[PDB]
Amino acid sequence: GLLVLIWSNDKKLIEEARKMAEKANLYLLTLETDDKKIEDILKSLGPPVKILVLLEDTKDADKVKKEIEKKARKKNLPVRIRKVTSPDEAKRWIKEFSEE
Repeated sequence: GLLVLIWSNDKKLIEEARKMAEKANLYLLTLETDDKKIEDILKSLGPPVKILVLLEDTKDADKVKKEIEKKARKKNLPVRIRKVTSPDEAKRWIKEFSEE
């Protein structure tokens, strides 16, 4: 049970992560609507799902980091956040979590 979340408004980061996660039969979401989209999909995974989050260091990123981790504790879901800007690094972190 591995879920991927990413909030970086880059054209290539988002697109690259989609393909790589899809390759390992994962699901990734951009952070805009959390409660409705994320819970629906994560509930479809089945077992206790571990969430791998990519948060690029942007101005707003601190509020999203806040909301993610607050909801992480609230919804008792294992979440690991990495601040990365790189399509290659993204592909790595995703795939290293895909092998669980």
